[PDB]
Amino acid sequence: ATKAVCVLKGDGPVQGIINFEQKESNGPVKVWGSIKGLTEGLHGFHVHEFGDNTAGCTSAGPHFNPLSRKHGGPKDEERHVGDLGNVTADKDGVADVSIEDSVISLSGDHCIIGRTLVVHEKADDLGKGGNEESTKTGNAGSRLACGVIGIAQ
Amino acid sequence: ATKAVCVLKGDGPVQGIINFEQKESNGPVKVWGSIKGLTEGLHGFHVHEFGDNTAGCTSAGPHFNPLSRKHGGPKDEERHVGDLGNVTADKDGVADVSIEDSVISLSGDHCIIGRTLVVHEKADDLGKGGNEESTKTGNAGSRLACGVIGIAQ
Ligand SMILES: [Cu+2]
Ligand SMILES: [Cu+2]
Ligand code: NA
Ligand code: NA
Ligand SMILES: [Zn+2]
Ligand SMILES: [Zn+2]
Repeated sequence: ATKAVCVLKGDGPVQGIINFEQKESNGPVKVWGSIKGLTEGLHGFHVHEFGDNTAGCTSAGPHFNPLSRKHGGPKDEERHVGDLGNVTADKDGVADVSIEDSVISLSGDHCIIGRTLVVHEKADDLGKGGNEESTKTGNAGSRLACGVIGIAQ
Repeated sequence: ATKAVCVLKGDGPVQGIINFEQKESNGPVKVWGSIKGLTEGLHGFHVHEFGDNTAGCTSAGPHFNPLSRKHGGPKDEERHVGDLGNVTADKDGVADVSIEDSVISLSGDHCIIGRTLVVHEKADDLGKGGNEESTKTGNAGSRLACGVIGIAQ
């Protein structure tokens, strides 16, 4: 399989390690790991365009969107490539992440390697919020932690 | 063109921002930026195989070496793809990095996106140190700071 990894860090207590695996060319990508330091409940979770952390997570730019689509949820046909929905933190502030996605890839034009994974302050409304930002950012708010997605062994 | 960036961090603080630019896929990569917190003199400087910072810079693995060649300096034919030689810190501990390299790339199979840039404790002996480690690591010693190479705007 092709593999990737990301260490999430930010200005506050949110930190984690997320793994990626793609067993087959153009096959599903498994995304799994843990993030701690979160408020209980849903937090938006996306791949952003740039693997630039020079001024922290803001430097990563907008969601990764090579097809020029509107923001959506991962189950939607209308979504950005980087739209991975929400992760859910428990009462202790820990999110056990376990996602399978076939829109992201670890090779080719939808490759996420060298881009930034971000976990947000608020839940992502998946493009269903009824204001104009919903179909751009999902109203997920501030960026709590992020890291560049790297090739793994 | 075509751009990448890397934020180097380690204890000291040893820290820096390194930029990469490649005008065309058949052209060289310019590598430039600044690193502070270093001891005066030469420090080894390489791209390592994995963009994995899970346990700090050790997790990046060996030098990026897809052709399975011996370690060398950047001018040599027999070198690892990731072998960028040394950077030089002044009396204030600052290295102004300015490299052009024709063996690394920002696309294709020598692509360094998603890999780790590392600056070392010791100078790299460029494979001419006369012990067996010389033609593996250049005897550059510990890893002072590193970061994953990300796609830049
Ligand atoms: Cu996001
Ligand atoms: Cu090195
Ligand atoms: Na969802
Ligand atoms: Na040299
Ligand atoms: Zn989006
Ligand atoms: Zn080497």
